[PDB]
Amino acid sequence: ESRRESINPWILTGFADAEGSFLLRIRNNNKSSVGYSTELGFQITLHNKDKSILENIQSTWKVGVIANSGDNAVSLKVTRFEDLKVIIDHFEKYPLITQKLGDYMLFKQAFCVMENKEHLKINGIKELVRIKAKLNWGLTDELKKAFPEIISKERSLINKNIPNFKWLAGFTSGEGCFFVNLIKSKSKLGVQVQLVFSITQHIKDKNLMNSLITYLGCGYIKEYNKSEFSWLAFVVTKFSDINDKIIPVFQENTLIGVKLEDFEDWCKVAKLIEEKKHLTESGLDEIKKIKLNMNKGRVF
DNA sequence: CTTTCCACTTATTCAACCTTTTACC
DNA sequence: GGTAAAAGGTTGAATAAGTGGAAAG
Ligand SMILES: [Ca+2]
Ligand SMILES: [Ca+2]
Ligand SMILES: [Ca+2]
Repeated sequence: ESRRESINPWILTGFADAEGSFLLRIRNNNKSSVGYSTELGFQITLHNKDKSILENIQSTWKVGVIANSGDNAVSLKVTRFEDLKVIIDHFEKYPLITQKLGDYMLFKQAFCVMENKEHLKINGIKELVRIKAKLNWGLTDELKKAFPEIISKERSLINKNIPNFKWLAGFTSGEGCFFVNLIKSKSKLGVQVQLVFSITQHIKDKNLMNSLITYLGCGYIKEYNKSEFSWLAFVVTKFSDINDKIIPVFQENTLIGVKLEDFEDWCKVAKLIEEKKHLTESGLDEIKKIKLNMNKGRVF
């Protein structure tokens, strides 16, 4: 229902590569003729502060329902079957490029099973369980028990290229960070101001992440580990690269959500640095206050 | 019988954050 | 030497992904 301008379709695909998810529920249901009912869909869950992105996607595609996900988050879910055609037409024309493309392909296979009403019979349920085994986190314990002949095997790697800077604006709206690092320094003011751009992602998309270096013509990859988990970040710390390469990209290709406000505050700091005001008392004061009112410091 | 919606749950991949060290001139 | 750039990380929660129940014809 939003009357805000519609979201650009590539920005939407990039935001979905970041934050979207495909869903296939295969549920025990003793009122169904086959003993199972299904539900197929696409969904995005965000913090409450970004509910307006969900409204804007809802009004762009003209489909989906919005509901709370606990007290601090909100979802857009599309599962009405005819409305899934809008989702398929979109991602066929503006395709995903992360490993999530493999989940879209499994969703589309499932759509074809359900469109033929095959899932109302046991052959169709078996084909959906085969599809679901490869989808996201795979089969539940109960489905593994009911369908032991379905082996869980690893998926082929997706290797696609960034299509344009609109996709990148949508993806950065999901995964990006515009950070102002205030480094204790042996300098006259005692504080070094360093702007840091990052995009963060699991190691499954290392090839895509490395390609950001050539696509943007700057930056580097940092590797991370915590517990059983590994991920990467594309990082830019060189001020001329931030000012001449990163900032113009998102000035031209507008971010969505609260993160736009953080980007615009970050650009105020970059203008001060370009003017060397970050090495003055008044400039440092302004930058300290900007830090306190962006990202985690922003009130909601 | 099946679809659709709305309330609700949960593991970790994200974002955002820090300090210290080295590069550069 | 002093400023910029990179290195070397930590961690809490907004994401992704999933689950429970039932209204409706
Ligand atoms: Ca993501
Ligand atoms: Ca995000
Ligand atoms: Ca501001």
